[PDB]
Amino acid sequence: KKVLLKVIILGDSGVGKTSLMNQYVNKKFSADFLTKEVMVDDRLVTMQIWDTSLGVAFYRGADCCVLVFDVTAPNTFKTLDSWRDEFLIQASPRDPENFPFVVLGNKIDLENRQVATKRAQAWCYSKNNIPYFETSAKEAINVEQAFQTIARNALKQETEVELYNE
Ligand SMILES: Nc1nc2c(ncn2[C@@H]2O[C@H](COP(=O)(O)OP(=O)(O)O)[C@@H](O)[C@H]2O)c(=O)[nH]1
Ligand SMILES: [Mg+2]
Repeated sequence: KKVLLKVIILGDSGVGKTSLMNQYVNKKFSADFLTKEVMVDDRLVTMQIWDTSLGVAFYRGADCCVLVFDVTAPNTFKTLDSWRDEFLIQASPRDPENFPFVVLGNKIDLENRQVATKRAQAWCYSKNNIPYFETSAKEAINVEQAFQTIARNALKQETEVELYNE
C-alpha cells in the first residue's frame, strides 16, 4: 500500500495559489493537480496538490485544506471565514475543529503589506490553532517550510482515515 495525500488550495483569485503550487513543486515562478514525493520524518508520501462547482467528492477526499490570502489585500483576508466554512460544508469532516487547515499569507515580498501578521495569527489561533505561514511564491520565501507542514498534517489526517477506516 502506498501513501497518497490529497491537498486542495482555496482562496480569492489573484492571491497566489497557482504560483505557490508551482514554486513548491517545480521551483519556478511565472480542476487540475501536481504531484510531489515528499519525506515526512522517515516516511515517503506522494502529495497530490489540487488547484482551484467542483462537486462534493472533490472536497470530501481532501487530507488538508490550504487557505491563501494576499497580505497586501485586506479583502482576501476577510473572505477566509467564507472559504473555511464552505470547505466544511462541502467536505463534511467528522471532527470539524480538528480537520487540518493551513493558512498562507502570501506576497510578503511586497513591503507595503496591509494585513498585520498578528491579526492573521489571531484569526488562525481562534479556529483551534490553525498553522499559519507567511510566504512569497515570487521569491521562494517559506514555501518549502509551509508545504512540509502541509504534508505532515495531511499525513496525520490520512493516517486517521486509514486506521479507523473513516
Ligand atoms: N509579488 C508577488 N506576486 C505574486 C506572488 N505570488 C503570486 N504573485 C502574482 O500575483 C498574480 C496572481 O497569482 P496567481 O498565482 O495566478 O494566483 P491565483 O489566481 O490565486 O491562482 C500573478 O500576477 C503572480 O505573478 C508573490 O509571492 N509575490
Ligand atoms: Mg490560479
